[PDB]
Order: sequence, then structure tokens, then C-alpha cells
Amino acid sequence: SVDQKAISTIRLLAVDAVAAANSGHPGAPLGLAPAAHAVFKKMRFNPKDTKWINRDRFVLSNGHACALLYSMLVLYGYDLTVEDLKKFRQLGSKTPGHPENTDVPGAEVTTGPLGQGICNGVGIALAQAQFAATYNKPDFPISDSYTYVFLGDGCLMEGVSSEASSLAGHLQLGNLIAFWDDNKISIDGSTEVAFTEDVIARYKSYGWHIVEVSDADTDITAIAAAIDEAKKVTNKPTLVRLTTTIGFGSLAQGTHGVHGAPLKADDIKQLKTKWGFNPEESFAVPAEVTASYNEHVAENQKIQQQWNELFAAYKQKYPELGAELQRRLDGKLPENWDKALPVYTPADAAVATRKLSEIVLSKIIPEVPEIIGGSADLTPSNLTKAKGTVDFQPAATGLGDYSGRYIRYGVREHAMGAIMNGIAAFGANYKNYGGTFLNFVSYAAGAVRLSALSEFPITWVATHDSIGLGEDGPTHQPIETLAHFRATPNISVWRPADGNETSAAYKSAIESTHTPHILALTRQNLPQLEGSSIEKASKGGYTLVQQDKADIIIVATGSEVSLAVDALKVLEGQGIKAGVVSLPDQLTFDKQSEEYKLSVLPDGVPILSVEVMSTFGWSKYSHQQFGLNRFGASGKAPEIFKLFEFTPEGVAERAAKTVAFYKGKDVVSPLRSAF
Amino acid sequence: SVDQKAISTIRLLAVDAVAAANSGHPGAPLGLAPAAHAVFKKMRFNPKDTKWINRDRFVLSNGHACALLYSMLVLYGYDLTVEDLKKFRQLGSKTPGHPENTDVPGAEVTTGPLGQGICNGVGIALAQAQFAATYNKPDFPISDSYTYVFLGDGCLMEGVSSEASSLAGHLQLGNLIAFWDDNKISIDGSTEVAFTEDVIARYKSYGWHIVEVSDADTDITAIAAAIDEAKKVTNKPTLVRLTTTIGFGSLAQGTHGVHGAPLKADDIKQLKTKWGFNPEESFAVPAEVTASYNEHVAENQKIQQQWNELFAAYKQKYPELGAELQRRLDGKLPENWDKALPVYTPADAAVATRKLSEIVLSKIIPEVPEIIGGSADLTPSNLTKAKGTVDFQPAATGLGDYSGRYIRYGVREHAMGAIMNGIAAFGANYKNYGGTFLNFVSYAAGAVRLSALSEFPITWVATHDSIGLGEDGPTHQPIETLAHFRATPNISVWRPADGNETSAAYKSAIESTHTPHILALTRQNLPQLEGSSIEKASKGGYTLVQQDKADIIIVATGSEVSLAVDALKVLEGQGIKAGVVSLPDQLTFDKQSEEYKLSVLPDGVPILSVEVMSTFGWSKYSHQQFGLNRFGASGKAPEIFKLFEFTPEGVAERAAKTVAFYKGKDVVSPLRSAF
Ligand SMILES: Cc1ncc(C[n+]2c([C@](O)(CO)[C@@H](O)[C@H](O)COP(=O)(O)O)sc(CCOP(=O)(O)OP(=O)(O)O)c2C)c(N)n1
Ligand SMILES: Cc1ncc(C[n+]2c([C@](O)(CO)[C@@H](O)[C@H](O)COP(=O)(O)O)sc(CCOP(=O)(O)OP(=O)(O)O)c2C)c(N)n1
Ligand SMILES: [Ca+2]
Ligand SMILES: [Ca+2]
Repeated sequence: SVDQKAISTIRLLAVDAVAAANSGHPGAPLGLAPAAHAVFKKMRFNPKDTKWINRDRFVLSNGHACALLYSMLVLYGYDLTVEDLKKFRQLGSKTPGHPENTDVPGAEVTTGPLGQGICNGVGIALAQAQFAATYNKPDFPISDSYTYVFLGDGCLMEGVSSEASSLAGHLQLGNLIAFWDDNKISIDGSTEVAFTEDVIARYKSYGWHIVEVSDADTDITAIAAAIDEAKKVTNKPTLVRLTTTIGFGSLAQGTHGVHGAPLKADDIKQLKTKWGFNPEESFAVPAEVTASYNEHVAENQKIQQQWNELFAAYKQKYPELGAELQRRLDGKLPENWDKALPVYTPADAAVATRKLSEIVLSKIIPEVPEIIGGSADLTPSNLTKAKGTVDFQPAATGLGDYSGRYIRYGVREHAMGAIMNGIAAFGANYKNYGGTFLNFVSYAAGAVRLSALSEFPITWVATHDSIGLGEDGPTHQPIETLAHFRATPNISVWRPADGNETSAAYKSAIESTHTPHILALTRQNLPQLEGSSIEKASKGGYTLVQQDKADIIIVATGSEVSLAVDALKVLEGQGIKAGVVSLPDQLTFDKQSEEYKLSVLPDGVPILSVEVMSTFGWSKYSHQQFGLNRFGASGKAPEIFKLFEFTPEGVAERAAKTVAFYKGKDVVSPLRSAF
Repeated sequence: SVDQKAISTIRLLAVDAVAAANSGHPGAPLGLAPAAHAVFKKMRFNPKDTKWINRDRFVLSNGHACALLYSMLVLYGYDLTVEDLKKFRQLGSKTPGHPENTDVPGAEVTTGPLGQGICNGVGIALAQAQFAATYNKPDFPISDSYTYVFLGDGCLMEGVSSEASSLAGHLQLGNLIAFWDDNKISIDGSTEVAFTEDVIARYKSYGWHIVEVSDADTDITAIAAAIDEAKKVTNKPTLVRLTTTIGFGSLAQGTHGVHGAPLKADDIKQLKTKWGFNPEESFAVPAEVTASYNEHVAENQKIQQQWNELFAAYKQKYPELGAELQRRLDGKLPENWDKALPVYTPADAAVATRKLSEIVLSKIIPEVPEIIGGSADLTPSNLTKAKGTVDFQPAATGLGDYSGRYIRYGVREHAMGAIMNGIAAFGANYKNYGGTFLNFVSYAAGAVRLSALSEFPITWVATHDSIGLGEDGPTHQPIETLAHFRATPNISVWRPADGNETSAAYKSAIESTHTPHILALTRQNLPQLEGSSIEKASKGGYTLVQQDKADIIIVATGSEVSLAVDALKVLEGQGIKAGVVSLPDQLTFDKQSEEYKLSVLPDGVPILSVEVMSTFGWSKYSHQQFGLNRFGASGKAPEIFKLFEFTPEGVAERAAKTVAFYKGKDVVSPLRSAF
């Protein structure tokens, strides 16, 4: 049959790709080829339009199996060829060793770190439900797509997938259909050594529907039927148990050895001969298979053509919603949306930046429908919900609706991070956010790093940023956290000092298309600064207090900018003239012109940094660094600041020592370097 | 009854502590006081000897409820008083806002970050099982203790607890007894908004035993009976469902408001009056309660007295095992154990540091019985198992035994990290380790940071440290990871360059008593260096190649030390004389004398760092930094190094530019500072 030939083609493309690289993972591709064939036949997609908003999405959560994904994409005529497969795992190729959404056409997300993809699928499905609830009308099914996820035993062991699966079950996400590659093998051998739980019983406990396919090595009829069954269960996500043989067909099938290394050449020969292929040929693509796959593409393209006409008719009947939808699909925010951002003056009261953040969200959520977000069980602490909005919940619960805009993530930071990545991956200009304490963003590092690598414009609303939180103590107080994320490529880490800077931080976060944002926000009140503005703070770093005859410049962030300003006054009494720089985002600052950066951090003057966290990174911008490189303490916050000498007098003392240290020395900007 | 009076005393101490601080969490302490009373009555412990090795352990995983724990410890006469309770959450007190093992007598571990404590309890129970299997003999129950854990809904939502609970069920840890505070309230309100899974069904799916206590607000008889029942089930960990009212007794009981803020003064008055206490009095301790608790302490002390005699008789009957046990309880490694560390010369072959690590483990595991460890499903990749050792498994499985020394953690990095903390917390000199790829240590950041704060000598065997891993690509290649952990207080981050440095890294990791270690190890082969030794590498940083007329010093780590040595030769052809410093651990180096450090990084010479990861931190040790501050690539590793110019010629070019940049400038050691 042509179906059998397609499955063999997929298997052998994957095996040949691994062989050519002499690197990679043939086992799961061999075991999952029947399921991949069956699922892609059911999926609606256009290889010539990867961004069609009503496509079904596929996610390979077991990303090491990517030779399988690449084979599917090649066979279906995505912008990926057999020549690209021949360059699997080679420097600069479109077929990297794990899938990357930036590099691989048809890769929705970046996987390889286990557990992430299933959570991303939960986010894609969450977004689809929210999107459909927002736009669909009678006779206008603008959004009705499914989210298909493959995952393995490793993904099921990772706690992040438990978090997302509990939440997905709670959210009754009926358009999510996940497939477990039940092959009883991981790197350390049999799952009997470490993973003997009743997975199916666990998934039932989350409120998932289950379909079991006992012979997923061959029974594509049953896999197709499982999809049909899952589509009938509209109020539960479905887990399809695919009982497979890892490395099916290999001499080494059913062993850990077939997981992660190239097959022996003689093994590949016997694979080919028993499936009717030429053992002397590699990268074979039978034209029958191409033809069959092209038929399905042509049908899908006619479906998209009809969808485009549905969308045109929608814009006629619902002109307001239609224009909104068009704008979002064009990747554009509402015209002048940023006029809603709050602006402050130095005459306004002190406000904590967590509260300033609440106020921003309250103003911009009504203006920008593509903003949705939530908190990991810290809503009244992070202040992440705009009053009068509705929670994202299935209406059956009575607790919200799918048109809602506020997500109750529960105590699930890591899954929140990966779900945010999925919401961004859905597209339609979603600008989504997630609240927790800054110190517990670290629980989600696996996902945060992938936000950066994947270039997704997600936002962490990361409150309680420092020892300023006080009594909860050192288990809650960040030290290393900003250094960690600033050291990660492509993360904007905003630490706004006041009202105007907080609005600039949100302007950046919402306008972002390729850079995730972390907004480090305070528990404690901070004054409105003389000299701040959205305009200046949007440069990432700016001169707050200019002093043309400066003996020293103090560069600071967040809560320490006000401290620097108070230190300037103490220094004046000591006969020392200081300037102050505010550096609310180091990444945005770094991206400014060299001349702009030098105007902020000039040659010929010592520069002292002040920030109540790690000094790592700060030598980019300063000659000396006053930071906190030990754990915190449990007490009233002002007493902790006093203990560590983060006081106007403590800063002034260190500034004076810095001036003295450079007396008689030639000083050049920290921005200068040898290469 | 005196039991009722004790429960009221506990509740009111907790409430009064929160009131005095005007900060903290009264809800869970009110709800869990009956269970705490019942559990502590069943527990064997000595308040005057917190380290008795056969004590039952208690862990408060819902660490925000620590006013409850502190109240128990005070009532039982630990080294914690009512005067300390009056200083709850105050700077410098012994009653911080979350429990810290370093500061609080009777706090086994540091909790507050949700999910950690239950995992720590899994580790304490794992250690107890391994310890008992190692030492117990007929008529000599040296170890027979239980591990009691309280946890809440937040802990159950955190994925780390799912990981550890799956593993604990697999491991049949019958001496683990956990209690879920089933109060249906978290910070965002009812658990109906985010947490509607069938928890009990999930725990059954892991292989746990369940006991339900439907009225845990009052039914201490049933709580005691649940413990007795759990003790009869010797091959399953038990979850006891405690259905409680959060804030029981408060006017605001059963609401999120009672979770996390002080009660109103009038509320506290009515609590006191209805429980028979004086509403005008705070911190009341009825002498009846003290007496009752003292009876139980006296009985426990007689049990420990008898245990000491059992131990003396054990040493007579089993002199070898007895001496080993004594040595371990004294906190001492075997005399001259380090003579087993492998030593290399420059004539020996190149070896990857992952393989050098395997060889070290193979030599030291037979010499040091208190070493146990495992891998998160990367055993044949991390090379963490010594040939001929047995896995830690219940004997019923046929796959290992509790006397085993190698743990199959599965794909569970975060739980592995927290379980390691529990194994360390058990005591008996356990020196335990966990393998994964360095990039996925980040999945466990929540636990790693707590290793540092808790001062536990755990070790991560963190292989595949860089772009040197090659084809798996940027989702696997660390960039930010060393900077993150180096920026965390109290983490030794070893990146050994060769055989001798790898032995020094293990010497440090195994000798540690208060500092967690991460060993960053290579996939790829590295040469044995001329000038390396265990002695010199044990200083953390040392001069590898001394050049008395150096134009530049190159400081490097790990795989980049050999690169620096090759660059020195290129530079010689350009007329530039270089020295080389190897910096295998920045923390150990920092702890050396100022004079020693200056001998390695002197004044008067430019210093260039080379390490294929983030440049953050490196300005502590260098004037210019050559690092990698972008994500990696999927390709053959040497091609990636060439792409990024981490080649002898690329390093030499940057060294020459550094020399030129400082021509005519006065250069002082990067170790100098203004304050
Ligand atoms: C978060 C996390 N932890 C560990 C891994 C490591 N790991 C993964 C990889 O990294 C591939 O993605 C490794 O196969 C590396 O390629 C090996 O590197 P070398 O030893 O050749 O140098 S895959 C994996 C477990 C696979 O178990 P599964 O049951 O999920 O998959 P299958 O049924 O065996 O196909 C495990 C445990 C990961 N990818 N993500
Ligand atoms: C990993 C992690 N994530 C979030 C939290 C935050 N959180 C915790 C805390 O941090 C205390 O430990 C917060 O109560 C902060 O003290 C609040 O700070 P402010 O707003 O007053 O400034 S507790 C918690 C959820 C509690 O749900 P549970 O059901 O576990 O506990 P209970 O039955 O309500 O007692 C949640 C969600 C955490 N501790 N650990
Ligand atoms: Ca598997
Ligand atoms: Ca609760």
C-alpha cells in the first residue's frame, strides 16, 4: 500500500539523515513513523503558508526525534529539502540536531529540553480556545484548529509536564490531542528501573480522556480512529497511548542502544531490503509517496482558500472585529495604543513598581485585546489582574469563560513559562505575560531560556525583586537572578525605578516581536524621580542627573536609583559632585548607538554601580561595583538595607573611596574594549 | 483535655508570633496544629541532640507555615525559646520568616520555596533506607526511623513534587509518611480556580498508600491511627489526606485572607476566649502542656540512651562496620582516602573530563562508603556509575537493593537536586552526587540555590559543558549557566581542564561539609597539561605557565586552558610572551590569601580571560574577556569552535589587541578594588 510505503520512506529518511551526520537519534523516529504518517494525514496545514492562523499545530516534544519531523516536512513540501536532510546536524544547516522555530520551517516551537513541547502545546491550545471565543460567530468558525503533540517517557518524567497536564485538564482543553510514545525505553534502559507509575491512571486523575493503541507499530487505522474519538470529547484533552517498539525494524529494536546513536550500516541495509527499498540507496523518496502527500496538501490549500473567503465575509458582517483580527494577523498593535500608558511627575506620590505595573495593565488591557496573562498563584501579590476582567476558564465551571483574559496558573512557574511560549507561538500578535516573584522565575529557567532562543515576546511580571521584600527572608530574596537572565542572550531584563520607567518597560515588552522580557518589580514604595520619562527610559539607560563637572557617576537600577540620588546629596556635603545614570534595561541600552552609550557613560570619570544584587555583569558599565553577593535576611526591609550599608551614607562612602582610588589615574569609559 | 490545651497553645503561639511581627502566615498553622501535635507525639527525637542519627525526621514543606514549626520546637525545649518567637521575622532572629537549617535548631532543611520539602523528605527517606540496609544486622536495628512531611496544595502543584513522588513510589519508600493539608485554599482563592485534579488518584498511580482523615480539625485519634496504618505498609510511601479548615477558629477561617497576613486584634481575642485562654495575654505556655511534652521528651531520651548502648554492642559484635559507622557519625572521611584519587602526567593520553570523572568515581566509591549518587537518565552519557556497583532499588523489584549505591533518578533533574539535599540532610557524612548535562542543571535551579543557602555538600556531575558537545546544538549548549551558579553565594563551580584538575575537583567536592559543588565536565577529549597537579589545582586558581617577562597573562578554565597554551605558542611567533593561569574553581580561588591570589594575577600585566561561555564574572580576574555571549550551533564541535574563533590564532589575535590596548597605560591587578 502507499501508506505502508510512506511509513517506510519516513523511517528510512530519518535513519539515513542520522547515518549521514554520524550523529543523532534513530529510535523514536522508527517507532513513531506510523503515528506521524496518520496524524499528518488528519492535520490541516499549508506547507506554502506556515502562518495560516487556522492550521492544526504539531509539536514534537521529544525533540531528539527531530529526524522524524524533518522527514515529514520534506515529504510535504515545506521549505526544507532532501538536500537539507543530508546536512542534518551540520553547521549552518536548516536541520539542526533539535528543532528550532527560528531556523526550521514548520517547527512551531524549539524542543530538545524534555517536557517543554507538551507544555507549549497546552499554550497553543489555550491560545486557540481564547482566540476562538473572542472571534468566532454563528456561521463563522474563524478558529477551530487542533493541537497535536508527540511526547515520550522523558517528557512524562519531567515535572513541568505534570504541571501543564494538571492545568490543561482543569481547563478542559478539548482541542489538545497528545500522543505518548509508550516504548518502555529511555537512556538508562528499561523504564522499569525508574518509571513504573501508572501513567494512564495519572492522566485520568487530571481529567484527561484516554485512548489506547496497543499496536502502534502497524495499526494506523486505530491511530486515525483515536484522533476521531478525541475530537468527539470536546471538554477534555486526550492522551493517546501509542504502544511502540523503539527502533522498530532495526536489529537493535527495543533497546536503549537504538535511542541515541547511528545504526550500523548492515542494520540499515536489512531495513531497506525488508521494506522493499534499495540497500545501496540513501534518501529515497518514492514518487507515489510524494503524490499521496501532495493530494493532502492540495486539499488543505483548498480548505485555506475557503477560510480566506470566510474571513472576507466575516469582515463584511463584523467590521470592527474583522479589522481587529486583520490588524493582529498583520502583526501590528493598535495605532497609538501607547497613549494609554500612564505618565507621572515628580509631584506624584511614591508607588511600588508592582502597583505601577497593575496600573499599566489596567490601562493597556482594554486598549490591546491581544494582551492576556496570569499569575502562578500570586495574583493579589504580583497585582497582575485588571479589575473587571474575566478569568480564562471553561464556562462549564462557572468561574470564567474561554473569552477571558486572566489565567490562574496555580503554583506552576515552569509550566507557566512554557505555556507562555506556546501562546506566543500561536501567533495572532498575542502579547502574553506571567506573574511570580522574581526569585521563583528561577523555577522556570528551562522555559525562560527557550523564550530567548525561540525569540518569543513573552513577559514575566517578576515582583518582590530584592531584599526590599523584607520579612519573607533569604529563600525569597533574589541575589543571582538578574545576572543569570542578563547573561542569557536575548533577554530584556527591565528593573524600572518609578512610574515613567515602568511605563517604558511595558512599552518595550508589548512592542516586542523577538525578545522576551522580565520586569523586575518592587514590593516596596519608590518615589517618582526628577528627570525620568518614558522617552528617556525607552533607551534602556539614560542620564538622570547630568553633572558637567562630575567627580563620579553613579549608575543604578530600580530601587537603587532613588538611593543614588540621595547619595548625590550626601556627596555634595563632602565636596564631591556626582551624576546619576538610570539603567532600567541593559539589553536595550546595549542596542543603542556607541555615541549614545558614551553620552551616558563617558570617558574621563569614575563610574560606580549600585544594585542590591549580584555584581556580575556590572563591569560592562562601571569601574567599581557596590552590590550584594551574599544571601539576604529575614527582617523589616529598611533594617536589611541598613545592615548591608545600602544607605545614602554607605553609597557615598564607597563613591568617595572610588574617587580616591582613581586620583592620578587615566580613566576611560567601561564601554571601551580591546576587541 | 491536655491534648486540646496543647493544640490551642500551638495555635495561639503561632498567631501571637505573626501578630508581634505584623507579618507572616497564620492560616496553615491554625489548620495543622492538631496534626502537628499528633505527629510530634509519635516522633522519636531529642531536643538536646538534634543530630541523633536514629531520630524520626520532620519536614515542613509548606514552609510559610513555620510559626507552627517554631511553636513545636519551643514547646518541646529545643534551643529555641518564647523570646525567640517574639522576634519572629525580625532581623538576626532564630525565627526567620521561612525555616533555615543553618539558623533554626530542629529545622532539618530550608523550606519556603514550594515543593522542595517533600522532595527533601524523599531524600531523607532514601538515605535512611540505604543506611539501614548498609548497617542493620539481626538484633541490631541501628536505623529504623521514619520521615514525616507536611505539605500543602502549592507543594502539590509544583512539578518538582510530582517528580519526587513518582520516584518515591517506584522506590517503595515505606518509611516516608506525608500529610497533605487539604484545605482547598491557596493565595488566588479556592483551589477550584486552578487545582481540580484528583490528587488521591494521582498518588495511587505512583504506588503510594492513602489514608484519609475527613475531620483533621479535631480528630487527632484518626491522625494517630493513620500513622499506625502507614507504618504497617512497609513497601509504599503513604499520603495522609488531612481535610482541614485554613485558619481554623478565626473569624476569617476558610478564606485566602487568613493564608498570609496577620489576624485582626479582635479575631485573636475571640480565639483566646473560646479556647479558654486570656485575651489580654500573648505567648502563653500552660505548664500542663510543657509537662506533657516533657514526658514524651524524657521517653525519647531513654530510647536514645538505649540506642547508644545498642551501638556500643554493635561495635563489639561487628568491629569493622562499627568503626566505619563511628567515623561517619564523627563527620570524618576515611584516613588518607584521597590516596585513591587518580594522578596523571603530561605523557598520558587525552581524556574527556566526563571520562576522568568516571575513573575517579571508580577509584573512590570502593574507598568511601558514604558516597552514593546517580543520574537523571544520563548514566551512559555522564559516566556516573562505577562498574560492579548495585543500583539502589527495593529488592522486591529484582533490579537492585537498598544497600545499592547508584540511583536511577529518571528524567527528573529538579527532584534529583532536592533529593540530594535530603540525602545530605540525613547526615552520617553522606557525600552524594547527581549527574545531568550542565545545561539541564538549570531545570533544578530551585533546589541548587537551596543547596547553597542550606550549606549542603552535594555534587552535580554536570557533563557536556559547552559548544564542545557539538551536534545536539544550542538547546543543549550552556552559555549563561556557569555565570548563574557562580553568582549564587556558596557554590563551588569546578571546570577542570585535565586529569589532575578533575581529581582536585573531586577532592574538594567530597571533603566539603558546607558548600555544594558543580563539576562542569566535557564531552570531548582534552590533553593532560604540563604543570597541572592535584596540589596546585586544589588552590582553585594557579599559575600553569609562569612567564617572568609576560606581556600578557591568559586566564582560562576547562577546555580553554589547552587552547590558551596553544595560543601562547602562536603569540611567541608574534614576539609576545604570555603566561597561563588555570582557574578551575573561582570560589576556592577567592578563598585563598590575598598574597596567593596576587601571585597568580599580579599587578603590571594585562590579563585576558578565555572561556567559551558568558563573560559575566570574569572581570574579577581579567582586564579583557574573550567569551561566548550568544547561543551556540548544531554541528561538529571543532567547526563550532572555528566559527566563533576559539582557536589558537583567534585567542592570539585578541591577546595581541589586549597588549596594544594597554600600551602606555598603568595596569593593576583585577583583584584590586576601591572598597
Ligand atoms: C531536560 C532534559 N534532560 C535530559 C535530557 C537528555 N536526554 C536526551 C538527549 O539530550 C537528546 O535530547 C540525549 O539523547 C543526548 O543527545 C545524548 O548525548 P550523547 O550522550 O550522545 O553525547 S533524550 C533523553 C531520554 C530519552 O527518553 P525518552 O523515553 O523520552 O525517549 P526515547 O523513547 O528513548 O526516544 C534524555 C534524558 C534532555 N534532552 N532534556
Ligand atoms: C516556588 C514558590 N512559588 C511561589 C511561592 C509563593 N507563595 C507563598 C509565599 O511566598 C510564602 O512562602 C507568599 O505567601 C508570600 O509570603 C506573599 O508575600 P506578600 O504578598 O505578603 O508580599 S505561599 C503560596 C501558596 C500557598 O498555598 P498552599 O495551599 O500551599 O498554602 P495554604 O494552605 O494557603 O497555607 C505561594 C504561591 C513560593 N513560596 N514558592
Ligand atoms: Ca521512551
Ligand atoms: Ca492550601
